[PDB]
Amino acid sequence: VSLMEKLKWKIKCIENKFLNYRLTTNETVVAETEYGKVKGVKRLTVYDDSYYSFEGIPYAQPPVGELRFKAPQRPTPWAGVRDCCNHKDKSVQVDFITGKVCGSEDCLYLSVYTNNLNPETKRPVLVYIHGGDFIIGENHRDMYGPDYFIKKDVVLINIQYRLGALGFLSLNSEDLNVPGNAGLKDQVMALRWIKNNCANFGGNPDNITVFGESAGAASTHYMMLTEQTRGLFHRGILMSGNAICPWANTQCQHRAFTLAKLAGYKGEDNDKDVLEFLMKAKPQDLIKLEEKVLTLEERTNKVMFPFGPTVEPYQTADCVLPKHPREMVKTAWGNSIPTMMGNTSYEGLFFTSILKQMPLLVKELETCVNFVPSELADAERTAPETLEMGAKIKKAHVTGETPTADNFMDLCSHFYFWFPMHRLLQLRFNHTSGTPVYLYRFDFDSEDLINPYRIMRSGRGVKGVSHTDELTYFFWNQLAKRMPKESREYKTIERMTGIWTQFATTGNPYSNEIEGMENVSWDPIEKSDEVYKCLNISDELKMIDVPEMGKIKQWESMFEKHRDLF
Ligand SMILES: *[B]([O])([O])C1=[C]C(OC2=[C][C]=[C][C]=[C]2)=[C]C(Br)=[C]1
Repeated sequence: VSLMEKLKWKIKCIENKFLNYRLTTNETVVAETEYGKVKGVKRLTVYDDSYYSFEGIPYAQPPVGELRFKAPQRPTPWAGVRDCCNHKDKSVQVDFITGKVCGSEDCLYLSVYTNNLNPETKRPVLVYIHGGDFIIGENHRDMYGPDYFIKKDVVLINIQYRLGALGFLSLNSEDLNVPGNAGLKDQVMALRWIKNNCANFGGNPDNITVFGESAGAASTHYMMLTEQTRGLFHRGILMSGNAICPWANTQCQHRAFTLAKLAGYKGEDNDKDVLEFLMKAKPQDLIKLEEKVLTLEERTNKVMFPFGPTVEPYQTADCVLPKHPREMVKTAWGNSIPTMMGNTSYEGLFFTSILKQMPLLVKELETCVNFVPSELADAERTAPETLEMGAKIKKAHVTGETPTADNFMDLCSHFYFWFPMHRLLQLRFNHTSGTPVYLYRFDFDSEDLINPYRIMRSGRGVKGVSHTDELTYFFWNQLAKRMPKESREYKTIERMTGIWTQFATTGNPYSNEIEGMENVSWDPIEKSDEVYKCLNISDELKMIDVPEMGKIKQWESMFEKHRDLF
């Protein structure tokens, strides 16, 4: 971080501030929810479009007090009208910009947007789950503005959910009712709310699409895997992630003690005692100490968060993940809804700033043993079999005698995204209804329009399409500008929100009404397919064999002697 980027992020927080009231109209409106009436307000986009905005709709009790670390509870209804013209606070988290803890425990809200409260027809409902490694993110319009999607005749709903330890503490003791995955349970409860209330905003509750990017894609997939949500929605879109990514699940039941100890707990390792301590701690303290929880061994083995989705140690009424994600795929109801999956063309560029701070990471590619799937690798990663498996990875990404920064980030594309996509596609094909899955490859590179995560990746002036680079063409953010209607950037916004709304409506992403898609023939992946085909989205829209396929089969060959684990 810079002093520089702490300062003008705050003045474009000042410009957000002013422009949010400027682009507001004095036209307010009331809507029906099964919990009572809510009061929204009409807003304008910098494209002179307009939409109704309902923010701060609670779908659960504020998870404070004795409700902390607990499954979400249905909220208390209200007579009169609830104010929904201003956003609530985000989940407690460390500001990636300022390094300071922000947000509140009082964060279980969703936001509803639509350009027409009274449409003539029941509209497709799109529900977005933000990423942020399960430790940051929000549904504020400074990061996730609905301004592009409201050009289309859909209803868009952005949800929040508990993050970090507050969302994902897990204790083994049945007595304590902290089994884990509270934040996933937040998502469940918000989905249920959406099914039972979207009609009152003009949305068709029989045509609901859930989508998310990163941890948000892992989350979307989890919502497709769990029994808790069966039939609640009808399409799913997984943007750069899924539930069987190695990073998307962790056994964290031992780390609550560690967190307590970091926070000053005195006493023995006892779940009851640890929980009581954690229950009284200041929220901002737990969240800031979270970054010290992972051990050296865990960081080496590529654990990406201390507290995240987990296999719950016992079942409860609200249990979301009763088994390993791979096992859940076997009977997943979401296996049988139309699905779109995709990745950017240089995902791993995202890890630039991490790489910059920890340059020695590039030496991991000397043997690549640390990137071998942990289920295949030995503990110390010194076994000859592990060296052999690492050599397969090395041959896939190391271009010279010595690995470089870019070899590292190319490998990261596969470890984190492409290889888990391939494993999911294949696992799902062995247990699916035969409903279609479509692949996209987002390959549109621009420096003229960006989003705040570009700063995170320290990609202020790099070349390639990094993880999260596509969000820019879906959502308004406080760094966005009005772009010329003729610009390559404006044309991509229309294409992206176009394909996403087309898929949401029909379960098929192709429309000849989309500019650049005339010669496109977008078929889904078949079980018999040996090479994946994808819509490559660049300045042109082109159906191509996935370029990453060779490297994908190379990773797959690590499982030659262990096919049962693939
Ligand atoms: B996605 O936004 O959920 C996402 C984010 C990150 O961010 C991290 C985490 C740890 C170290 C560096 C960057 C990683 C992944 Br994979 C996915």
